[PDB]
Amino acid sequence: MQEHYQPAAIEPAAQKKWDDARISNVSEDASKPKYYCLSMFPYPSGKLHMGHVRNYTIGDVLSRFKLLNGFNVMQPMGWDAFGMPAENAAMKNNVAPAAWTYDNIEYMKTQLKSLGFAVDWEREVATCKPEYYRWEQWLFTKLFEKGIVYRKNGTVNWDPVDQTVLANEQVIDGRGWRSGALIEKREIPMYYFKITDYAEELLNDLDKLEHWPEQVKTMQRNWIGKSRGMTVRFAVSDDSKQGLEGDYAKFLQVYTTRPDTLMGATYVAVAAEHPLATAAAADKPELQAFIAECKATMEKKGVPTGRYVVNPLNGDKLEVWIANYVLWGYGDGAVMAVPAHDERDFEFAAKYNLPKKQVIAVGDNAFDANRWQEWYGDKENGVLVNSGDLDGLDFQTAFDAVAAKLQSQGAGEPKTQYRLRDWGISRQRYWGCPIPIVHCEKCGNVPVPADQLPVVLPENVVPDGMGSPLAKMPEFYETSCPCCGGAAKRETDTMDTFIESSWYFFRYMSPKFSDGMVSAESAKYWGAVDQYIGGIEHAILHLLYARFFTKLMRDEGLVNVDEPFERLLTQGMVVCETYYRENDKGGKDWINPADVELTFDDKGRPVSAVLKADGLPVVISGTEKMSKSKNNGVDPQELINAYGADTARLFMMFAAPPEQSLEWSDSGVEGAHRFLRRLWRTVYEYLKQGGAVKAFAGNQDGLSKELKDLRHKLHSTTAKVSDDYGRRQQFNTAIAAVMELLNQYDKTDTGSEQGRAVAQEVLEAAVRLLWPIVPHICETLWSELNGAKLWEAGWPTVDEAALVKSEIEVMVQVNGKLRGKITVAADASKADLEAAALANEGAVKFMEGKPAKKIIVVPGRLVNIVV
Ligand SMILES: Nc1ncnc2c1ncn2[C@@H]1O[C@H](COP(=O)(O)OP(=O)(O)OP(=O)(O)O)[C@@H](O)[C@H]1O
Ligand SMILES: CC(C)C[C@H](N)CO
Ligand SMILES: [Mg+2]
Ligand SMILES: [Mg+2]
Ligand SMILES: [Zn+2]
Repeated sequence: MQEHYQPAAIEPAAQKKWDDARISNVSEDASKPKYYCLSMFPYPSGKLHMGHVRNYTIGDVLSRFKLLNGFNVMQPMGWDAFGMPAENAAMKNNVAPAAWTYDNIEYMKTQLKSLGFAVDWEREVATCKPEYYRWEQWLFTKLFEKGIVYRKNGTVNWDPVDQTVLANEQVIDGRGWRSGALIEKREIPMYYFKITDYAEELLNDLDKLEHWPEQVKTMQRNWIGKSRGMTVRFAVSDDSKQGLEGDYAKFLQVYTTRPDTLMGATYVAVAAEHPLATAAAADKPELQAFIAECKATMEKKGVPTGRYVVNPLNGDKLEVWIANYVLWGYGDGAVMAVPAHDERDFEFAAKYNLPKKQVIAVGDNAFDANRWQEWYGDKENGVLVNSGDLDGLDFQTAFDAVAAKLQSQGAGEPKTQYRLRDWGISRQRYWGCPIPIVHCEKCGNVPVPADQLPVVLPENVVPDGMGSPLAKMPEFYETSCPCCGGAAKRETDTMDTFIESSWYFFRYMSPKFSDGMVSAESAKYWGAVDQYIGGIEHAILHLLYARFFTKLMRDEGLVNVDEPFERLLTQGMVVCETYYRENDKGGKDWINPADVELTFDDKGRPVSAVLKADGLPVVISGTEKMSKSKNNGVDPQELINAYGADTARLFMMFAAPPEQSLEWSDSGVEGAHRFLRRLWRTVYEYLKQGGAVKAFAGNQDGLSKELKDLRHKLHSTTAKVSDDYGRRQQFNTAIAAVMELLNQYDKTDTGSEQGRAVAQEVLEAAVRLLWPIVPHICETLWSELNGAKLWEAGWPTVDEAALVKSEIEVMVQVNGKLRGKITVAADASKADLEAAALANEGAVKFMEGKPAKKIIVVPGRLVNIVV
């Protein structure tokens, strides 16, 4: 063994030994329980940075832990290679998208291999390859023919800077997820996935996810936004049928989410386009004035109609009103009004002097007609009043009673709605999966036959920056219709990158399977992802899509699971300084801190910052998430070349609990390296003074107290590291525990024959406990300590015999008559026995109150309080 810790020697040798052994290349092996641990794969949008090191070291710790415990561990890596992140990076570096993406992939792969992650590289997947994206084109055609995928014109989200439509989930704070530019509305046709068909299932299955952070589930519940409401029909009065447009002559249909207040409806409002407004204007020019004027912030306008509808629950005749807030296209284009318990209704009926009937009571609070209070709208603690046989019911009981009422009369029925909208996936972008549709002017939009898939995206295209490039390539889009054989045009829009991100975890199970998305036998074997690791930014963007896709694929018979990810760890962000300049196109040019010289004030505040290459200023933007797209990352390859990969991994797990934000610091890097030197030095000086021996094991009677205490600390540590990896998933406290063990070891004289045997046991355990975190140095130290393979020695076990404290039971006497019994320490002095003997209730009671006249102490045998 060399004295000095030289990572450039040992890290390549250790990786080659692991590679030759093929311990990460796994099969569908029924003789070992499976463990599928997966980190969210990266966009090829730049170089990986230390934030990725944190993300992928967490996965590697968990994978290597499970490997040492006998699991068949699959930890795959691949490349989220299609769509905006890779294509925008290509254009910003003046590179064609294909050539940029495959070169960036090769660099990212080198970075990850340098870090020694136990990755099955034979399952590597690149989503921009036809052997991958042909299968999402297949699913698309399958879903398109069932109507689960459809094309429709509509009002869509338009990004003027990325020059593409975007899905609702890609609109962040009204800005595009990659551009940060303000989104505009446009009428553009799009292909949609009918995710609202699965809205109930996506919502309710959240209850199954017991090992997901509650925050992710809360945000998906709010994004789905399920509303339980009631359709309610008010029959049109006999006096008000002038204009019989079918059922618009019989009744007026509304929707409401407060049917518990239906007894409180004092009028009804209707849209200017609704037939009620049409009939009540045939002889009303001041009605068509409102109709033309109208045809959440605008203050409400309204006009009475003179037509009347009937409350089905009590028979009250309510006047219909033309309203500015009712929009045809949202449901039946008509609403009811309960001014006493809805703020929007209270203000309208205050402006137009319309009655307000109190119908909900909330405990001690008194009602005030001309003065709204927030308790008027409590949907939790209220109780119904003035409501016939509904009196006394709370919201949830009254909801069901109203439904029973309305249904017996045929005048209503419950109806669910959701804020969730269907998923718009087509993009006016080149670098993405082609949409397998052909437009024939006779047959319509026809899917491409399965036998003709994939539609191969041409790869030698350089986007000019002016709209969809495929729209400009008739060598691509001119074709013949697959049903009639005549002239036709391919769809030139492509699929958003979140199509590929929505099923890659299944493709990893059989990445070379050429007859489907995923082979049946591997899908049955791997089941779901046991452990998933990625940032909280994916809570709605991707994690919702992935669950939807899983359910789509299950219903098509491709997989047999309801959810893709059983456990989810959302690691905290590595954050660091950020800088940029505004460019001529109004967009920021981000600049790496390594290229910035700063100027400070007397207190230490950075006041100025300049680019070192041109001496000209840059903007100090503040600490921020380490981001490829913000050019603020610290490249792991830089740390590896200076300090070793182990130092890089160790710093990221030690600096903070995994969910806590981690500020970058050079001091932390140095502290991690000194610990690795200490571990190297500790093993080196153990072996320099006698060489390895057989590790202590078995019964420890006859060991000195000092060596017993150390074995107690050793097996306590094993117990704690085990709990930290397997139950708590807290890696910093695992490292801290091992440091404490090494601290006690440094203070224990292990020079003796039994001493060296306990030293070997301590060091054999420590390097295994740390192997998931810093596997390179631990593989090298273990092979200097022990001739066997490390991954075959397995996870260290807890010797429970080493945990029993070393005690002793002394008998106490009074007058000589045995009067009690106490336990004390084995190393206890004569006085502590004397103090403990008097603390015995027995001796206290037998001695009465007399002071002791003497106390005879038999060494480790008896105490005689002569009272
Ligand atoms: N600063 C960071 N700290 C921890 N994890 C991070 C950090 N940045 C990214 N990740 C994680 O790395 C994984 C890969 O993400 P991604 O490829 O988007 O990297 P990125 O740095 O965010 O790039 P981009 O800026 O282009 O979005 C994700 O799971 C993401 O949460
Ligand atoms: C699973 C994927 C959506 C992850 C992205 N490539 C990184 O944010
Ligand atoms: Mg369960
Ligand atoms: Mg990102
Ligand atoms: Zn045709």
